[PDB]
Amino acid sequence: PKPGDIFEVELAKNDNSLGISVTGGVNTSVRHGGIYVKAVIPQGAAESDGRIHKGDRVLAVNGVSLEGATHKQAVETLRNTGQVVHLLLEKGQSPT
Repeated sequence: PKPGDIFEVELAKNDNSLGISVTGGVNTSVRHGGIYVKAVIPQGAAESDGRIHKGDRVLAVNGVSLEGATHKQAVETLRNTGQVVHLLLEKGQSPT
């Protein structure tokens, strides 16, 4: 994977949750995804299912533009998904 690159990833629910711990807060249309996974929830489609790791960022959650989505709006959106979660993420920079 390359930096600042775009790619779609389809994952099938397992524990009734996408299995991704995202944090941040409000946004003023400054960051595309406007989100950044600080931690992971090893209890569903993450630890075992794998695929998803720390450092990435969720931008499009099933046609849900995260341009200025609120922390609660994003998270709740990550869990409130369908049988399939075809969301697009982005290789976060994370310089430090």
